[PDB]
Amino acid sequence: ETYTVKLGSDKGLLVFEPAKLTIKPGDTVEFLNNKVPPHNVVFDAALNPAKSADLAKSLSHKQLLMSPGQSTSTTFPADAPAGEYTFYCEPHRGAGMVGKITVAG
Ligand SMILES: [Cu+2]
Repeated sequence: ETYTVKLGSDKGLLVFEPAKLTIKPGDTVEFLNNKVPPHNVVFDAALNPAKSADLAKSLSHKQLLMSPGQSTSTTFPADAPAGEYTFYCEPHRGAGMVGKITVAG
């Protein structure tokens, strides 16, 4: 169900809460900006079950999470080869802004 993955945690912490998410075969996920902007999430160009790009960046979304309290509940299809995908926050590298969804059942 649209579970919320916030981009940062308490007063400072700039991580993915949660980070490793096993959802359903075609569930809904929520992306909320918590700290230091802006956050765009691109998917597994390199790390996905059927090593493709085409679809990977057709799942990942770029909505420049920049305003303090920006939550975008989004949904996936029911095929998404039921594996551990990987979404990273474009301008925030080093500072662990990366997450994984398992579209399994
Ligand atoms: Cu970020």
